[PDB]
Amino acid sequence: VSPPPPIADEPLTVNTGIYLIESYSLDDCAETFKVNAFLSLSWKDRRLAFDPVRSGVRVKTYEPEAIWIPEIRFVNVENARDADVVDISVSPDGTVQYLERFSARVLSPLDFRRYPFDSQTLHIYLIVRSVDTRNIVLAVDLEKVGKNDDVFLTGWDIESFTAVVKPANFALEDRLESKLDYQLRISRQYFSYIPNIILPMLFILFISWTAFWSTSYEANVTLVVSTLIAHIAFNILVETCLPKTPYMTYTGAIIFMIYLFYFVAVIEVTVQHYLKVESQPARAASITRASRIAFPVVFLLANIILAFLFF
Amino acid sequence: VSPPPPIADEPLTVNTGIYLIESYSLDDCAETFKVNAFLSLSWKDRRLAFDPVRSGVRVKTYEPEAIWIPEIRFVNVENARDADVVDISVSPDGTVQYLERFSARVLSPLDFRRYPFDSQTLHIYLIVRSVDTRNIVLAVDLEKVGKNDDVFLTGWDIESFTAVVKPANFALEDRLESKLDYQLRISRQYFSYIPNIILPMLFILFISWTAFWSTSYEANVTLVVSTLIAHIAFNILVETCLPKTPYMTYTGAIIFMIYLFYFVAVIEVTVQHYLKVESQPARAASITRASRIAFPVVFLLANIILAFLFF
Amino acid sequence: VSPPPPIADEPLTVNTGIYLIESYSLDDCAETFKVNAFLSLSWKDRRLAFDPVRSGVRVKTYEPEAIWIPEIRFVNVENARDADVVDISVSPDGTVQYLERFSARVLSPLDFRRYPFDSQTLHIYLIVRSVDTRNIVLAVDLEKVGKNDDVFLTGWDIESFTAVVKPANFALEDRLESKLDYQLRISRQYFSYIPNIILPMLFILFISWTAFWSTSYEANVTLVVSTLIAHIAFNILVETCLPKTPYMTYTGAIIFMIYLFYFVAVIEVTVQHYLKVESQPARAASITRASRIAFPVVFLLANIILAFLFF
Amino acid sequence: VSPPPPIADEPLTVNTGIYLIESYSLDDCAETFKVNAFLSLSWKDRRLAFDPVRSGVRVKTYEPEAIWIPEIRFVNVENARDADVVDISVSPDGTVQYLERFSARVLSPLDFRRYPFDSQTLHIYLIVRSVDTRNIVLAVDLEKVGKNDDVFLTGWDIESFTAVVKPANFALEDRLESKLDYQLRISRQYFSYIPNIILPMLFILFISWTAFWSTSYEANVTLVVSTLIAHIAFNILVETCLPKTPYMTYTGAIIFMIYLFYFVAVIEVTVQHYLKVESQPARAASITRASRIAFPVVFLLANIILAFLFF
Amino acid sequence: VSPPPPIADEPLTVNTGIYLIESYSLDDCAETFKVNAFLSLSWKDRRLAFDPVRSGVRVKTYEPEAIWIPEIRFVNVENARDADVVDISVSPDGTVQYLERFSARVLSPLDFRRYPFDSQTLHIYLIVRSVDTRNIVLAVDLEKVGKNDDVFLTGWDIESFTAVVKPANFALEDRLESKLDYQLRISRQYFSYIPNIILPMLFILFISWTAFWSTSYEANVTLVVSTLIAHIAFNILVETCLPKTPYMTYTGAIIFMIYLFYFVAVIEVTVQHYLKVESQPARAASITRASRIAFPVVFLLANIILAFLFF
Repeated sequence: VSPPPPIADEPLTVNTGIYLIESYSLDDCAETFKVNAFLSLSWKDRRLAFDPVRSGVRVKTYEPEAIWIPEIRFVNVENARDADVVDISVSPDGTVQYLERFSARVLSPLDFRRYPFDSQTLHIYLIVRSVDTRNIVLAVDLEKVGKNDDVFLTGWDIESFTAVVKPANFALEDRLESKLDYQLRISRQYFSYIPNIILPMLFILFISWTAFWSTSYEANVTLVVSTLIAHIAFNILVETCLPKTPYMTYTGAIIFMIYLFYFVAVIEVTVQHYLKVESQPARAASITRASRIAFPVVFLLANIILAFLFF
Repeated sequence: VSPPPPIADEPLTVNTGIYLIESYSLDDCAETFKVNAFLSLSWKDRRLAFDPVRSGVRVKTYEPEAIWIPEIRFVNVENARDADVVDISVSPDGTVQYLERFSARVLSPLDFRRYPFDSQTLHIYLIVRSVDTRNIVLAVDLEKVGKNDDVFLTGWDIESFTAVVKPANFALEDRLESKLDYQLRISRQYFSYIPNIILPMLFILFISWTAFWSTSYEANVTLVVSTLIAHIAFNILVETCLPKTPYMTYTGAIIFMIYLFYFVAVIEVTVQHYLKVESQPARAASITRASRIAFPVVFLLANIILAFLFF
Repeated sequence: VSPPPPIADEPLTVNTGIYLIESYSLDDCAETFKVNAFLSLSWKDRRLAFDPVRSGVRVKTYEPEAIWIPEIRFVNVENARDADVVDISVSPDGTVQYLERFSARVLSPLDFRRYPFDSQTLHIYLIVRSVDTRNIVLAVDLEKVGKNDDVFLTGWDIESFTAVVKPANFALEDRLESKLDYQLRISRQYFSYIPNIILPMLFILFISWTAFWSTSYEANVTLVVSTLIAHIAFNILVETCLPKTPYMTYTGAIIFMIYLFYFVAVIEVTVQHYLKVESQPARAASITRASRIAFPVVFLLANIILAFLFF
Repeated sequence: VSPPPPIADEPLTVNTGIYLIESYSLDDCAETFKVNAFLSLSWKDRRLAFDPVRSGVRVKTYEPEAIWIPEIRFVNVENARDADVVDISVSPDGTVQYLERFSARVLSPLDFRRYPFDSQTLHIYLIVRSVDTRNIVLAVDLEKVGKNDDVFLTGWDIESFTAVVKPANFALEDRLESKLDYQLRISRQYFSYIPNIILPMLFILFISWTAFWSTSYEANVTLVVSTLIAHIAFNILVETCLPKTPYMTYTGAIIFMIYLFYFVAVIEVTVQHYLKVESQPARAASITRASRIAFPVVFLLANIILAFLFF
Repeated sequence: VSPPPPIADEPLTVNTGIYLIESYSLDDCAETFKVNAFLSLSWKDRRLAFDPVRSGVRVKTYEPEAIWIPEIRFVNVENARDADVVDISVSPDGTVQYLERFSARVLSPLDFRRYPFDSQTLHIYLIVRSVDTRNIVLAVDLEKVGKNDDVFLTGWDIESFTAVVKPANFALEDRLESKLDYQLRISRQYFSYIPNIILPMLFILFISWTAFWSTSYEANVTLVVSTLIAHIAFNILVETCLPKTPYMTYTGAIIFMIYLFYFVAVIEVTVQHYLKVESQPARAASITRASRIAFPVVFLLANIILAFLFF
């Protein structure tokens, strides 16, 4: 049939809950994550209320086709979720207790500015469009909101699974819509980042700095240029592990700065050679001697500045 | 039943509207984008007209099987859309208000000539094939054409979501077809393009220009050729965030020009060495001294010419 | 029900037509292409004959389950097509006019020997298996064979969409099968192939040829070997663009020849050094001087020979 | 109908059994694997009991819709399994022998710390949610738990397929849930890892150690830096064989250590040159002479330490 | 209804036949191959027998739901086949002639030890589980086993499509199962392997051998190490068209040997330099002179040993 009628003039309250069973396929590029969970729904339908000591027990079961069920959808899913109704139970008062198991690919924007020290809030937005007969409003039953303890996303610490109790009620295409924000909080657990990305990248840069204890222009050109190639090769090696964002990231700023340093090291190597060749070895020597301290110090300072700007 | 009959001899007007809920998976290579939206349909079916007084209730709800619904399809979709009828509402005059939520992978050609300063117009073409009994014509209800504020496509600014009100009515396979052009305007927001692509690429090129302050042929060969390798290695690194195109792009033209510059720098390095070896060091020195200014100037000029040609 | 009965002993003619709505996902590696088109079918089933006067209607509309429809399949599809019956129209003589919109991934062999100056004929084979009751034969209604003007395949010029009118009638597993060849002719458009693949590849090779104006064995080893690395790096860069083939392609023959040239250039560099070292500088000088003309000339000649062999 | 009623107040026991037909698509990155297996279910339903003599038959076959079947689901699947009921058989007492063939993509966490000498325990968790009328409990029929001998996962030795007989009975969303742990034990068989990964990687490192029999700073810089590039290039080559891991792996630790060794070799090469240049050739020579033994010994020592820490 | 009853105590014989329409998507990594074929089935069901005279025909057509059909499955498929019943024909004696068109992704292990001179036998295992009423046994109708002449797998010669007539009858989960082995024989046709992989790889190795006509340690270090980089770069280039295998392949053995040769060439270059430096130029010269013949000879010999050892 159609929606339940109101006692007075009130909207229908659909008590919702989401219990996370599985979390997988967090795609950093697509900004999507796959979820496998329970969706619990509860609402009052008077037309279904019954007498207990006349019925032979206290709670009866229905098929989805037999009764009216609210049309709940998710806002930020790519395709409609794959759902399987687990159970429908009517208490004597007429309260319906719906339960389904669903899997869905959820689109939630990600902010990689602080990579690999970034935290994310993954959203699952529940929605219900009000009907002509009556208005439908979503609510949160906190007893029904949780997550399985072994829920995992490799590379992340799963912080919390909560819901913003107060729904976002608004008008859309001339009709009322009640929205619910379910939040999955995750923070990045990237340990190997140091021995995998930073450390070998810094060793290559440090090798270039040995050109400050050499006067051989040929040896210096080989040091600075070949390390620059090794650095680029190393990025090609590590690119897989990085964000690929249209905005500047923290790790990306360090990498950019390392490119600047190779350029400055070339200028020095070039300058030192020109001065030597132009019979000014005292200046060439003082510049090289300064560079030995200037390069690490300016590097360390600029990194402190960067860290400060990002955090 | 079959389509509603005409009052006179007029075609049936189906008032359409698309409201963008989500936009995702813009594939630059496939020239496709995924969309999750509402499709609203409106027409008049006199056969469904009712007396609100005798019926008591002012709007009646129907199941898709119960009434006639026009067969609306999308022209530029890979497979048929995944749709879910949200609501069907009938008013006393026989006005039908249809609403469905659909997801679809839309094929729309992209023009990368101005990358990364390119703008795109994504198309969603609505179509209806006329029946034997009467002709069907599409129309645009602008109240029903919009987009959710949260609608995002990482790397792009979502400009507008509009529809070309005037349908494209034409004959096909001996029947009338009424087409509607819905347009999603996007412009690229690639800030990080400068520190990610251009700047490190220019530093490598600038390093090869240091061969103009050196007389060592061995050091110069290492500078020019090793930077050329570094440049190629760098492009392999950035390959991913450059579009694969059968036509010349703006970024592609800069990159091609940088390859030409490495070739010219080799010629110079070669020429300077030959002259020195052929006991003409005055010419060798004047060419190298000129190159120091010629190379940056000719580069800067050619880039101005390129920018002008593309914009 | 079962198939329509013959007036005499004649086969049933199914008039077919394919109208290309869209063409996408041409996979050069898989030798597959995706298509979205109309399939029109027309046959006479007298059992459906009606009196327009008695029925009140001039044309009767049926559901696919209501009437007999020939089992048309495609030979060269990955999985069965995704079809959506648009319309079934019966005229009083019993002529059925069927129309469906379908999407399918078609397997059609590709010949890359002339890449990037290759043209392809993409096939879509329609088939019908005859029944015991009567033989079924396919036919082409040319009024119903076409393609939308907007039909595109990035990197190709869509030449024509035609059908070989004469069906291929043959026996298979003790029954008659009537086959139809629909052909989509495409020719490659790769304007950017010259500035993207050939030109930078030729510049690298030309850099190696500068070793013919040098006597420094160390500088020459660096020129030849570093260019060889740059060439390999460049090919890894263009890998994607080139097709992966178990046969020799035109572009592939050029690339192979460029590898041979690097080897010959090494031999020269090696020979010139040995002669100089073995106190024969007059020969070393004459070989190097010859190489300056020999290398470009032999290269240009071998390319003319290759072009001739392939075209 | 609804669930079978209890004789007393006992829960319903569903005897389960999974027989592995095929194992494929072990995705090291996704931490998923695909499975094709039989799912056997057994329970007693008194309502189905029959006298074989009066009925004439020893066994009765039913359609899934005809009888009550428990709702068994898998916990750690991406989407619901693709199942096909093979057979349903009832014995005179009301015992039901259910059998289905299913395929499913299973999510099971993987531990790469000991790669390539790692072993994995793959989990397939069976679950049943209890109903209002009676509690449902899962059990293991070991006669029905097995695997086809042909079962393979390229690169692994399939050790065992077993089930933890004792179910995990617990409460969830106000109802009892009975869980079963099916375990597939696999151990990696990567022999080709030595000639494919380690040996060529060690040869490159050993080439860098030849700088200890050279006094040419230019030759030494080329040896150390060019091998460092070759090492990075080699890792890019083998990157596909190694997994993306947020934790340090054994192979990962060796690779990190090899990066440290290239850095130390640079320091030595740099130190030896500075001492020579600073007119201390006796120290330079003694350091280089020590390095010849120090480098292999410290390397061999640190690898023994690493192996010990990981095993 | 249920299965046909036996005349005497015999099992039911299901005559099978597979006719290959299309072969595509041979995935060397997944060890899977996609196939599009006809599956013909034939068995006797007396319940369906008729006198052609009284019943009004010779043969009659049934719907799959109307009659009993044996449950034939494939053992080595990832998911259940996509099948479409083409025809069901019952002859006067009750001989059922079933025909369906199916597509399936078939898992068949591959042996890359002889790559690219390998041959493969692709298996399609047909199976039937016996019922309580009677045992079911599979048989091969050779008239119904074939393949379309157009059947292709790019890079392979399709040798034969046959079936091992004698089924594999065995017990599983307390019931009889009858298995059939259908074999697709393919042999690799990788012509372009020589100019694409071997030849450029050998040229790089040969370039390293020029260090045997040089006394310049700096030039030699550049030759050996830069070619080693070029070799690795070339392997990254050919990575794609080489088997990723947990076992040693023929090509893999050649490639490993090439890595060993670069290491030995380094030792020589190192030895020759040390002897020269340690005032023993006569030995240095004799070693270098020997290596000129030793290297090609030992290489050519080891390749003959390998070839032999593998074929």
